Amino acid sequence: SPPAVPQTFQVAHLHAPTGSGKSTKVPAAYAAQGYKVLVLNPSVAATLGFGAYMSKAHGIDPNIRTGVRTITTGAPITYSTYGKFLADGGCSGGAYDIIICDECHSTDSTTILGIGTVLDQAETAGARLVVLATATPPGSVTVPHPNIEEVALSSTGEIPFYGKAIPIETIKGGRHLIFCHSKKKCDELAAKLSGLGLNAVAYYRGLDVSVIPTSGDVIVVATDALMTGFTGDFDSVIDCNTCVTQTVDFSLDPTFTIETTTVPQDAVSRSQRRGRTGRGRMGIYRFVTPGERPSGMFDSSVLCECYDAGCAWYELTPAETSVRLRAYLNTPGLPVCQDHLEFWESVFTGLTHIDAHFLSQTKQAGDNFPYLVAYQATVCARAQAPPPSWDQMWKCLIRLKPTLHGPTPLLYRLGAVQNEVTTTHPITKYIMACMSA
Amino acid sequence: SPPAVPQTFQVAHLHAPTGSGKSTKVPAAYAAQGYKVLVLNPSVAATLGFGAYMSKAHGIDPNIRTGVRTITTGAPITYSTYGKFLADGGCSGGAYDIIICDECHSTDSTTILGIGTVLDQAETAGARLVVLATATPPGSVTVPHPNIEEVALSSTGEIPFYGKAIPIETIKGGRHLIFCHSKKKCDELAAKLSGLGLNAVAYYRGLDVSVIPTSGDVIVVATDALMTGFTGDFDSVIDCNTCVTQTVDFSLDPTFTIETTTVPQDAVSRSQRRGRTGRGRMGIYRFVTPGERPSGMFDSSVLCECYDAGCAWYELTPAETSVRLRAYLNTPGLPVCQDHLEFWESVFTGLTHIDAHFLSQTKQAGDNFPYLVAYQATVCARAQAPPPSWDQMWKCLIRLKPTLHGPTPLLYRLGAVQNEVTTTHPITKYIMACMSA
Amino acid sequence: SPPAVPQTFQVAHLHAPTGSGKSTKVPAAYAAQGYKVLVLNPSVAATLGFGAYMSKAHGIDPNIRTGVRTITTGAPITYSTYGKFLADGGCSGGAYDIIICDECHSTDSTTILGIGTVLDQAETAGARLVVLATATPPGSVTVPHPNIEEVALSSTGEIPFYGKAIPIETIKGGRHLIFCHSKKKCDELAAKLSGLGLNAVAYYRGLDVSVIPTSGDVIVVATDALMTGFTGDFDSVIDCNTCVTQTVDFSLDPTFTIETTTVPQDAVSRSQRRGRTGRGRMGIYRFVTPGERPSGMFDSSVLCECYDAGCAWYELTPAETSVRLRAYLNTPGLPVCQDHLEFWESVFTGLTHIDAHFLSQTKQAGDNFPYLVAYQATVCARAQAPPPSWDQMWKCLIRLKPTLHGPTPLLYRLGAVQNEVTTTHPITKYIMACMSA
DNA sequence: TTTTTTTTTTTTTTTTTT
Ligand SMILES: Nc1ncnc2c1ncn2[C@@H]1O[C@H](COP(=O)(O)OP(=O)(O)O)[C@@H](O)[C@H]1O
Ligand SMILES: Nc1ncnc2c1ncn2[C@@H]1O[C@H](COP(=O)(O)OP(=O)(O)O)[C@@H](O)[C@H]1O
Ligand SMILES: Nc1ncnc2c1ncn2[C@@H]1O[C@H](COP(=O)(O)OP(=O)(O)O)[C@@H](O)[C@H]1O
Ligand code: BEF
Ligand code: BEF
Ligand code: BEF
Ligand SMILES: [Mn+2]
Ligand SMILES: [Mn+2]
Ligand SMILES: [Mn+2]
Repeated sequence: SPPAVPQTFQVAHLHAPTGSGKSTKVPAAYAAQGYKVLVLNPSVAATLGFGAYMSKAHGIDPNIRTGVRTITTGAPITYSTYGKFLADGGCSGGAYDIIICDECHSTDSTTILGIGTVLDQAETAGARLVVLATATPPGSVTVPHPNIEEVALSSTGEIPFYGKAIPIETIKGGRHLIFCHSKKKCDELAAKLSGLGLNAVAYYRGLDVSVIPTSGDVIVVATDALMTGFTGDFDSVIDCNTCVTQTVDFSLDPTFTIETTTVPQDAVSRSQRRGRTGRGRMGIYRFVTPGERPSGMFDSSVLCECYDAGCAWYELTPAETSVRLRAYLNTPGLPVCQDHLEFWESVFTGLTHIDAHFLSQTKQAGDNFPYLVAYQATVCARAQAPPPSWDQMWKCLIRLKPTLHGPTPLLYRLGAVQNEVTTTHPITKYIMACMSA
Repeated sequence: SPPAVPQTFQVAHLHAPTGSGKSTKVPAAYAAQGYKVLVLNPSVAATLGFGAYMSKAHGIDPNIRTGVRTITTGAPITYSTYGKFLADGGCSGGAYDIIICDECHSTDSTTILGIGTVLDQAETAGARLVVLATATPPGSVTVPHPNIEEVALSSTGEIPFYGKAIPIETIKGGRHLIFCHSKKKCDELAAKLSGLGLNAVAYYRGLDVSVIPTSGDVIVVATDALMTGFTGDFDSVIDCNTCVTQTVDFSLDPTFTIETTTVPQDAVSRSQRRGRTGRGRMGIYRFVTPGERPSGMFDSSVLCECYDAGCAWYELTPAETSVRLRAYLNTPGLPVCQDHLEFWESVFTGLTHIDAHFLSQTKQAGDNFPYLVAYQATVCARAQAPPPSWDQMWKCLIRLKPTLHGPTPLLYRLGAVQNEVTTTHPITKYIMACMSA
Repeated sequence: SPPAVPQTFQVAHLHAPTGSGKSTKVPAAYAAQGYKVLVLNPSVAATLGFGAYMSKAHGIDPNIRTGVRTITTGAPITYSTYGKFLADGGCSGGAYDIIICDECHSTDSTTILGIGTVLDQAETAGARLVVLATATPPGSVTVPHPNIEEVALSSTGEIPFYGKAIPIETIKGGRHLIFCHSKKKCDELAAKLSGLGLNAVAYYRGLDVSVIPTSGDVIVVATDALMTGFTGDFDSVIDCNTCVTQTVDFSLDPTFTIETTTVPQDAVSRSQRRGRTGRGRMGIYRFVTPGERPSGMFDSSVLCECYDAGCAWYELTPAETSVRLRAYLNTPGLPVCQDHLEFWESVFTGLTHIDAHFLSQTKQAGDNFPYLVAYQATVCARAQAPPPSWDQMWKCLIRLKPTLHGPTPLLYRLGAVQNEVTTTHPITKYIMACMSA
């Protein structure tokens, strides 16, 4: 199955079910042929997990690169998150022979930006083979997994769960993973369970991977933070079947609107979440709702998110970000999306001289679109105007409340707007013009 | 006055004037007898308020449950909003001995749904006593309050107010609460006052309770968001005496019409609004219009609103919602309403496969009947037809404007209809048939 | 031309052709002299339009007040509709030095009520100068406009239009405004044109001003909603030369009759409609019928309409409305009308205790004389009698159809009467007596 | 059959990863 290493640059695909070994066996086999391999994964939990596992199961301590930890052993295999890969400047000269873009079904800005970067610097960097691996390629439907029994949940059960219920004897003893669409529910559920006599713990972006015991009975309640790549040796998985996504609406009021919505999971999500169990042994998968929506395409808001990440986290200029997204969108076999690069690039190119103090605050707060949020805060402060509203999202301005007054120079809509609004700010006019043509 | 805890399940009533302590002293006294008590209140502002107050006045940090915050201390008393109670799945097995349905005069869908839920799961959950508390029972007239002087407003005053006027020296210094029937007026009035040298602030569903200072001179302009349960230590209250309500009209054109109207407040509203002052000390109540209309009965539109909330917010099937409303309507001592359960249940049972993206948008927009609005949007999009009109209510479809064409498949009337209309859509025919018999 | 600001109160007139700048340059020049200016305009479209224009053409973001939007910048100029002015309580103490009553040729109840209010509170409010501005004073004939070529329409053309025809090449490309006497024709025409390949859109009271693009080729089909104050940068205007007006007939059968009729436009209307083009550049004006009827006087039905508006929208008692209309009728240079204040005041003074639910419904339905309509509905319901007929105007009673029976207690005639009629109701007898002397 | 303008205008509790 693994693509043979060609004598000249080449991008190939690798498709195999969840748990088959695309992230472990494959890269090992390549190393065995005397090749230097880099494996990029979107999950921090999974990346760190390869360190320990590859150690005691393949006798090879690989190099590990993540925001949390770094281990340089000098082995021929390196596991890194896409995020850490971008923050390190991308490809190194003659650093690797093969680069494996793992979980290339991920449609988060960092993975898109990362894979684009690879597809744009790989050959020049001296790599002979780039591999796009995933168990759920762009246009694919959920297929039965040999190790996973799929059992729907009913209304019987002492624990309420998205309309259905979870029977305690179903998670009393053993290792189990419960997917919840938001951190808030993860917290409540984990609590509900702990207050029952169960060893429950919650996990999501922001918490420490150590919270998950390597062994022993445990019930982990998490978000899509544990959706891909991760192996937690779970006997079962309970999926709410819902997910949080973002959409962009060009409502010209005055510019665009980025709305976060909770919707039914798509095929990719269902297969990946299900895939957290049945890894090297039989497992059970319990769900709330059957079926799902098709995949293969992602919203233009994701592109917006890439420019924002490029500007806020990876010191990439809009132009530079374009070159990378272009490589991605022009490569066959990946998720497709409306070509709005020019538009988004021209938008962000206008957002200059942002307040560093504000940017820093929205990044550390975990805000979505930290750059756009902070930029709007910047514009407001400079106009001594209040933010769109006074909710958490704009706390970085509460400190100026006594001086701020008048209408808000709305640049775009990132949430609810309560204060009066003015649409005459230069940037607003510039964005509208970027939309008119 | 407080009902004694029986040895077997029993639902009792508790009626006492506003500010007497039904939501604080009573639940404390029960806890003192070694009982676990749950207090459900419709107000988020009031619920959070019990946290701090019960702390420094009854030396007992209770558990707090609301959409905004959660505090699990482990105390024998828990304060929760009806909304948060429903979103948590309802009653917990052997979680409480007594459940107090506070402010059971509230006729909003969430309170009705909540109380029904309690009256349907309480005994089975192991509760021995359910208490229905309020200062304004179903068929009751406004009675004089010992701490409140009622002074009508006149035409003298620099601030215009619903036909009358408010004298500045009447609110210059001290703490005051001004009731306005809509957020729009709350905003204008608060502005008018701030631009006078007064510390004014507006408050309604959507803003943050923190906007109201714990102490110091302040003038709060709010909607019925601060009508019940809340204690803000106000020296006075100024009431516009008007309120926003909803009505359903079975106009068979083609189906029904839900109309929002501004009308004179009823007795319940007058006593509750008045009751925001005179809490533990003398207070003043100024009004625009005297007298009021009788209470005890609510419009069938409220039931419609419950099914819609059940479907949009609490993951309840129409059938499940019916079981809860039935418990409510069959319990003596509560507000009565036409028994249209069967009808409304059959209506919503037909509205399936709604677009999640649309539902999500109408919920976050605060639209009334978010499910019906979104469902109509769904039907339109699927027929590539435009919405009833192009006002804010249908913005979620503006994005398809270029493709939408032809007449609107009107399912029912939720507002003004400007575009041409077709009444042949399956759902429309189904609704008409639900009405014919 | 602009009246100099006197040291003591004074009401002056300002007459200048359409598009000369009475609503923009003039108020700016006053602000330049360190004066605070309020500009009242009857059009919502025009008012919002001043916001953007004054911004990028006079570098001054003015305060904007309308039902749809509010922008408080703190500038020395404020633009407001008469409607919004009345709903805010009228004049503010020492809020402005100059009040400019724009488009004082408008004979709609709101403008009349508004200007009367100003002429009655201005001095007391501390204003030094009240200005009555218009391009078409009371007794004035249509005069040639230097920027407008007037070209009659013929029978040649593919688009039928009030007896004549419109040649497609006359509106194919460019910006054009077409006046139609009713919303129904606006809809059909706009459709007819869109179904030809033209970017056509309809506009009238009720739709959103956003429907009109700021630029690009467009054909707007509208009612007198775009008759005054508005600047849409149109290359031409096509006028049907007809308008909808109302008349009152004291037919003593039993009381009066208010009839809506379609008639030939008067001079004011022709000059104002023509004035939508040729604003800052040459334009074309095409018409169906030449000439027109003289202006300067309006029907007693307008006064009736003021009391009704005062009662239904501006919380004004008949007595209060009289004080304002009196100020209007006693001020030289404005449109004159029969002095029937006493009569109309005594009529409305009798209409008390109207059903709020009905009033609310006729207001939201856009009915003319919403108060009188709703009052008649109220009387009927209280007598368990059916309405005058069963047409749209009385839909608010269809819901009682099964209980209503007998003759209709006709209070007056607002339309066709089909059901049997009784003239013995107290209110009817009271109205007749108000007419007898 | 064919057929009517213009400006004022709506609350409450559930709720978002990567
Ligand atoms: N961190 C780990 N802990 C325990 N087992 C692991 C771990 N990583 C991999 N494995 C084992 O190796 C198999 C292949 O894992 P992996 O390469 O991650 O699969 P995938 O094809 O999904 O990328 C799994 O089925 C599992 O049994
Ligand atoms: N949050 C609070 N802040 C200050 N005082 C409070 C608060 N809550 C309750 N109180 C005091 O306790 C009394 C009883 O309050 P409460 O139980 O809420 O009354 P009710 O009978 O209306 O339910 C009030 O009159 C007031 O003096
Ligand atoms: N909203 C607008 N958009 C474009 N031009 C405008 C606008 N408002 C005013 N103008 C320009 O300024 C001139 C004066 O407009 P205005 O003050 O409204 O005239 P009027 O004398 O009719 O009240 C117009 O001829 C036009 O060129
Ligand atoms: F396909 Be494996 F779950 F990364
Ligand atoms: F009766 Be209290 F005001 F809740
Ligand atoms: F006289 Be302008 F057209 F208001
Ligand atoms: Mn993998
Ligand atoms: Mn209470
Ligand atoms: Mn003008």
